[PDB]
Amino acid sequence: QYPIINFTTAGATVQSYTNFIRAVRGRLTTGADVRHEIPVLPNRVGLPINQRFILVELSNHAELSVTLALDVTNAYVVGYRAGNSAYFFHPDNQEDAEAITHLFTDVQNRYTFAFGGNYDRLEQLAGNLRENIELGNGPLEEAISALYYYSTGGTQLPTLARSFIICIQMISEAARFQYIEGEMRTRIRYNRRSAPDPSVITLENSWGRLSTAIQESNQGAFASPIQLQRRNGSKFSVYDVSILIPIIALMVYRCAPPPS
Repeated sequence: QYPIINFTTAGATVQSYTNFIRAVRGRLTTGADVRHEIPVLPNRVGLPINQRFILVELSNHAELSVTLALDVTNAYVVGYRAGNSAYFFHPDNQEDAEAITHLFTDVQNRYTFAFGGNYDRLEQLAGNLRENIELGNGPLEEAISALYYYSTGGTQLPTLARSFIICIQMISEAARFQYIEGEMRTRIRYNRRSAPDPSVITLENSWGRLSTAIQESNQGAFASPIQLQRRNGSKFSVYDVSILIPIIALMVYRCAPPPS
């Protein structure tokens, strides 16, 4: 059975959220693969199906619960269960399609969305870009309700798409980036909902590239600089793993580390 991590928005605090994200990271990877002080997610190649997923059960003040399924290789939300229905994003390949047949096997009604779960698609469906979708404990509380009521016709697709966008950033992106975890902690601390600024958005967009640049680096030095953005939207270059150590918490596996 896949590991389950519980979080509730009901009376959520900085500490309870911090505990949650730490637990997610702990279940996503062993931490045995660390490169320049940054842990790496397990290699997809040869990973047994019995170790492929973790479950995040989200509860809210409305006394509703949903369970998200996360792929350990990339922290992607691949689908969710609410009551006796489960929904999965359109799989990218045959391996992923087979993999999701091992999730929520006890549930009565299982569906595959005809759309994928990437931001590009979800933003199109939501009718809003990430830059205009508010994040925080309130948005998450509401997202849990929206996911819960989808199967019974209580949630329009743009609201569902928006709700996924909220969950993905507050769970998966926070797990990937200490910086994004910090941004969410701030929102929770002051109970103030706000859309993510360019520093958050550019990190999310660059996670794959940053992971590769770090893993392919010459002793930490990037061959090609990566452009990120500050909070005010101004651009700066990253040349080295060093400045990313306090920013990135998990990388996607790209290759084996070079000889030590």
